[PDB]
Amino acid sequence: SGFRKMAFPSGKVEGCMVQVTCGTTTLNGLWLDDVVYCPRHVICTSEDMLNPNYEDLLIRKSNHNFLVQAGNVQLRVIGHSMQNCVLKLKVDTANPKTPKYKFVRIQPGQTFSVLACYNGSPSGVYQCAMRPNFTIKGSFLNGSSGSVGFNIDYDCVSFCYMHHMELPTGVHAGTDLEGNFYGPFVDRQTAQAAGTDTTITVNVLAWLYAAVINGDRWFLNRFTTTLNDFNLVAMKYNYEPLTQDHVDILGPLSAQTGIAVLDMCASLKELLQNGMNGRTILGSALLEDEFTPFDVVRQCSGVTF
Amino acid sequence: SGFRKMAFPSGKVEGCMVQVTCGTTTLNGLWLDDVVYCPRHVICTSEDMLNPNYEDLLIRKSNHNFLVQAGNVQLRVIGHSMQNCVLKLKVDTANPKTPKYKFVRIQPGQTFSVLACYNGSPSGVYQCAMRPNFTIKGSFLNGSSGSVGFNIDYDCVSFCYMHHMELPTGVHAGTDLEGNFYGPFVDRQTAQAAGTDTTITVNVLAWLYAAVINGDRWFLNRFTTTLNDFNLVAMKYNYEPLTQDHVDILGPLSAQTGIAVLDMCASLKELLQNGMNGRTILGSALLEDEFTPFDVVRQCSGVTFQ
Repeated sequence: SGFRKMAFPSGKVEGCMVQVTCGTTTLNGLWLDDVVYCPRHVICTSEDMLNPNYEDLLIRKSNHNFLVQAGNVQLRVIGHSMQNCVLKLKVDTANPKTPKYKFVRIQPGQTFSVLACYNGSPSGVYQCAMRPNFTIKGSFLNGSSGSVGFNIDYDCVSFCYMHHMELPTGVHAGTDLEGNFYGPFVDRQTAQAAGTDTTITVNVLAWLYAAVINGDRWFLNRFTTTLNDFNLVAMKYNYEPLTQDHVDILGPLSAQTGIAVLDMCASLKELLQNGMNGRTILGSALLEDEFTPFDVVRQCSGVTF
Repeated sequence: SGFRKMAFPSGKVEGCMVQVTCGTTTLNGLWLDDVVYCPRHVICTSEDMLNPNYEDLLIRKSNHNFLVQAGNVQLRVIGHSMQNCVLKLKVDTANPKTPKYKFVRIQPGQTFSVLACYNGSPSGVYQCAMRPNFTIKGSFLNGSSGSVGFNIDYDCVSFCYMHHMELPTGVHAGTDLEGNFYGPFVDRQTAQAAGTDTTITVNVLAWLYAAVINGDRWFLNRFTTTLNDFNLVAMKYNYEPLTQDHVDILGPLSAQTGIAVLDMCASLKELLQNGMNGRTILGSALLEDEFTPFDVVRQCSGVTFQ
């Protein structure tokens, strides 16, 4: 019993984190076999970040310009190649602790654990979500760019994110490990801003299902909605559309509790209209939206890796 | 910027986790060097549990009665002793991933990371506080006993909690890694019940400070209070007494932000009396009490000018 914001076991990712210096600029890198990925903005300095020519700055740079450290040990860079917004430094040594991995691009509303690093040194792990506006509300200080977010999908670490920059609102943008940014953001100091954030409806419903599983029934009601009308109400509370796809990934939880998804949408309809009125669900006074359906299943079945 | 419930990385602990089976009971062990620590209730059938005598049950066991597994690989048990409520199984191999480590008993209010495991494999990691009534509000299912809490100081893992059992209220009870229970709890099947739970007052303040550090100020005020007039209002809202030991650890956060502890205590007093009034602090509608001052410094602190 109980329900917590649970992070993935960060073990198999801690072995992959390294330091990458270039000038006086230090950030973090991900070491997988004989390649070290990091933000291409390690090459820039403070002037260049105002308006960078990455293709002309990587020219005036050679292998010896990149210092790469793995604990006490040093690593020898035997090539480079900037793909999109991420650097891939070929190095002479394969990481012994390289796990079975893949590179994924996640859709908004999908969650992942973030391993916050400084100086190639993991400091903490937390569970995050890709906001609808393609940011994440992370916890990052100066020098954490290159820290990575990930899932464990069965036996295989799925790298989904690499931190680049902090936007002015306090939120955070980055790339997949192919270097292609999430959202409209770009690696340069300009007047970028995040959109307005909205709530990830399908995750809220997942969490209401968790609450039912763990014994909370008060928010349930005989009322009934259609998919269309729910979205009309929800939309005025900054809730993301619930699609027919969404209604399917909720079908497992629908059948474990015998509550149709549309009946749960009616429960959520009334919580939006009437509020919560100083009541808690699963130790919470707000509607949590950072647990996916699969996150619920995992915590409630005791899924291991 | 930002502020999350941040767990310590769990790798150093992942490499220690093993599966311990005895009879029909399977649970988790901790493989440090050539010893496996696990809860001693693994040797009980549920008929003994009703009123067991543990040194009597342990002297009936053979080494071969313990199935210990690390991955596919069975470990050979060569000895078995008790220390309070934990079994030390001597195995024949030393754990090659054994981190630098140490066993520490924590106090109520302090926090730690928990690696929830089943069958010696980890399910995930989360931060917890030792509640003042010596329970924890974990997420633990059947098979989770043997899971451990831990803090990490540099390279060094300070194991502080081992999970044993779930109480009727759905909170969790366990021991330090020397076998002594946190709280008045016993590993036999009796009526047991958690004492009254209260809010860790020092921790809330640490979190109001973390809020001010992240640019929330809406809940501050010019009002100031005596420590005693606070506790008078606080106690009636189910809060722990605040005391100089607490004030003197907030000191750095009170200094980094410029807000005298006694002023932060007048902010909280007003939050208690008037409620939050449809507002949020660090994305929360409740006052959070599972962040210690140290978890705040850990997470959102930098260079200070002298």
